[PDB]
Amino acid sequence: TAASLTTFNEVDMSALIEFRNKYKDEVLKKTGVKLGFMSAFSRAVVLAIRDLPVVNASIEGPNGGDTIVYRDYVDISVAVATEKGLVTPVVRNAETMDLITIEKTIAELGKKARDGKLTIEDMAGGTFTISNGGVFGSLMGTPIINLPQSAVLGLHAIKERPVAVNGKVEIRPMMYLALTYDHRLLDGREAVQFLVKVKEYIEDPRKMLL
Amino acid sequence: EERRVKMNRMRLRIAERLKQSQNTAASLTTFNEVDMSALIEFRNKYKDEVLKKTGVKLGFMSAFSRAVVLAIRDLPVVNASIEGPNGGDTIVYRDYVDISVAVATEKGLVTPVVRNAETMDLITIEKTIAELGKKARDGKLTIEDMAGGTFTISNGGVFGSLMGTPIINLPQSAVLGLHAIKERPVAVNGKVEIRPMMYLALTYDHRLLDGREAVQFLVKVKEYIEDPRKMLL
Amino acid sequence: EERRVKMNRMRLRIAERLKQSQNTAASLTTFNEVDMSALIEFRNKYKDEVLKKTGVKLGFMSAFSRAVVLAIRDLPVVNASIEGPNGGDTIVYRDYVDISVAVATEKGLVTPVVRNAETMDLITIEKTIAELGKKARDGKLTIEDMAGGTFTISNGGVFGSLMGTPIINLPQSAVLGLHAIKERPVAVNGKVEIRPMMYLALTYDHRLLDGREAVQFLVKVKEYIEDPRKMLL
Amino acid sequence: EERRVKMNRMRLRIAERLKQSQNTAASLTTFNEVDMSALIEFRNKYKDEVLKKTGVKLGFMSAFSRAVVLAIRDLPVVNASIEGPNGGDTIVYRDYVDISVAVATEKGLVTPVVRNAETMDLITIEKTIAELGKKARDGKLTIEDMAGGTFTISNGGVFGSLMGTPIINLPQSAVLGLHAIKERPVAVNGKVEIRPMMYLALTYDHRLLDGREAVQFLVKVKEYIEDPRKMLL
Repeated sequence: TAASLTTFNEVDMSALIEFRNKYKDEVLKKTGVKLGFMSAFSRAVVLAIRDLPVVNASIEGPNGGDTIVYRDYVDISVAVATEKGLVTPVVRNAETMDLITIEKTIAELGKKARDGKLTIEDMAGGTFTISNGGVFGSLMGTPIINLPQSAVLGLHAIKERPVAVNGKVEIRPMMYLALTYDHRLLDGREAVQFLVKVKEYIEDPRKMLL
Repeated sequence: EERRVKMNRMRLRIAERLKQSQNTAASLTTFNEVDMSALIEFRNKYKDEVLKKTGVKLGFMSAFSRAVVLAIRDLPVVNASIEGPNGGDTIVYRDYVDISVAVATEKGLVTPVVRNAETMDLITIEKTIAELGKKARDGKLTIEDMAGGTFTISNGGVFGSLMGTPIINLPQSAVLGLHAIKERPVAVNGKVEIRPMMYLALTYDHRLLDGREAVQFLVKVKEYIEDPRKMLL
Repeated sequence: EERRVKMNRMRLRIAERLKQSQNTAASLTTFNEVDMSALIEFRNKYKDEVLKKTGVKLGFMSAFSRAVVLAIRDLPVVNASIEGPNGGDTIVYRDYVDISVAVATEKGLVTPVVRNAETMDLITIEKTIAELGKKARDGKLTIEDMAGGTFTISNGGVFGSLMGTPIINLPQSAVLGLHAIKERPVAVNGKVEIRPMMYLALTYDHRLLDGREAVQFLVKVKEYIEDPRKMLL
Repeated sequence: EERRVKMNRMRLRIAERLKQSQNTAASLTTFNEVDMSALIEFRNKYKDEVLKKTGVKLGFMSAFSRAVVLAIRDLPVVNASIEGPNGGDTIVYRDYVDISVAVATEKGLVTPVVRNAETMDLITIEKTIAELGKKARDGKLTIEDMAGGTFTISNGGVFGSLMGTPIINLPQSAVLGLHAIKERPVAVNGKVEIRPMMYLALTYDHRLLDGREAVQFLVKVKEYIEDPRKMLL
């Protein structure tokens, strides 16, 4: 019930690594949260949805008389491993919140997942989805949609590979990406600019600062 | 050899209020050095980007105002004010920041405050700065556009300044100073090379500030400016 | 958006006495640059040595206080004081020096003076500094431990300061400023290399100091600090 | 341990007039950096030349006074003065400049003004400086040699000063500061090398100056000093 199409891209990630380590120790001293990549990816996703609203759409019509939605609020769903398998508790409205509170709520969901208190309503809903396959040894892959959602991003275990940056070849820790469309909503155009904008935000967070 | 010239009302009033802003507030100034190259590259690249996208001129003042907002958010004594009538004071602590910026004009210096800027990013800061600038070039700035204000950022960088001691804007409590970034030798990462660094200033109100709060204020502003990634947190 | 908070008695009194310490004393500030590497090596080696021997933490403040004592000994106008009641003044010249040091605390800044320090070496200076520090951490400092004082050394170096304008501590006449030694390029012996130098400050009382006495005071302190062998004389 | 010593009339009067020169004038200080090697080579070569020719000692103060005269000529607000009796002010604009220089003596600091110096070159400036110096060494300077004066150049360079905040000489409006040129690393023409640069100061009267006029004043003085060929225009 959803035309799935996947697109990949390559993103250099060294700046994110140095940023994350230095201000991870800084923020652990200050507030006490573990800075990670998922907060940056979620924030870039939020911005790229803010500048293109068709990703948060949804075909809720009962197979006919559809009522395509456009929503300002984003309820990004993250994945945490558990004994049952994969658990996807959504964060609440995250269109207006920074990296620090994103990481705080991610840690909250993680601790609520490790010791099981996650009830049904913590999994219901959700407009976007970020699935981390990076903890494993993945390189690329085709994710699935989470109907009635419309897109799903994929994180793929950043690795050291040769690059053609600034006219020379050297090793940089780059990373692959994925985006499963719903081509009855996305047109390859909106999704490709979505993913490339996420990529350029990730390449340097200074762009995300705007 | 000397001509007899009177003055205008605004000159007398600014003289009186400037003298009042010095005998009722203990003024202390602190300086620091900040490397600024990262801000320059950021500003040029995403200045052309943002001019293409929205149509505003990215500049340093937006970054400085945002760093000031964050450093006030993590220390609330800078936005304080002794409003008590010389006695029975009622020191204020305010969440909203109404940073006042300075724009040159024919009358002299004009300081129209921006409204609540605690919750707004660089882009809208630059947008409202440009709005105030155009309202200053063609004069439509009424009285209420100058009234109020909790902080103040004064740009002496357009001129050829290097350092200097600013004044307070009573009933304010602190004033930052921008001082015309210049290329000077640096002792960075064990080597000496030319980097475009910049000086800073902060005029305290030592009956409110203690050198401690103001010095951490200024050093936090400095470290935010050195790399905006820190300001991103 | 703003809360109504009163104050405490000590805040009102410090505000009043700080304003009084500015409208009754002409304050002028001078800066200088001092290389500090020799002090660093001296301090680390004989800090471990003296911790083994007597059990005190060797630091820079002892060296600065001793240099201040010597430079006052060779110029007696710094320890002066205008004690006359606004008229019929009786300018003082005193052989004893009662240097006041600053220690941070929960109340804010605490300035307990050391007693007569004109005749005592670095080791006992550090010992009494540690004594005052422990008496400040666990509060036993009574009123008489803060009363009096002829000079004042304020450490803003623990923070991230670079320079700044200190205030006088009326009825005192001068205040030194320590400003967080940093690695900066130097033009020493015809070459440029990184050395950990440091800034300084001196708030005059220009109705007593003339810029001449204070400038030779500060330059003599600087040259004593550059190599303690000079202080040995 | 302390002796009872009274004062003299001139000490009381200088204290009173120095306090008056601070509570009736908003004082603000600005600094800048100026390379000075060209002045050094110029001064030595044509100092021996002019000692052979006319018999005067070429020095830096003549060049600084001439640059000050030119920069006042291109901006007339520095020679202003608020002579109004606390009200109904009559701000002055004067073509003639009566720069006051400072010479050390047994009494302390002596500031005899030179007469109209808007139309006179470096040679006669040095000649009148030497005349004032010899009249100061053997005391013949009467009262009228100290009265008046519109500007003031204070030399703290003979001492070991690096920077500092000068005072105004009310009813004057600005004071320059010379600060003992030193060898420091520079970021000139893309490379780092040792050049004998120098700091500067300018104490405003902010009820007359606006930071704008004073900053262009000081930067123009700086650029004139950097190469006297500009002063030749």
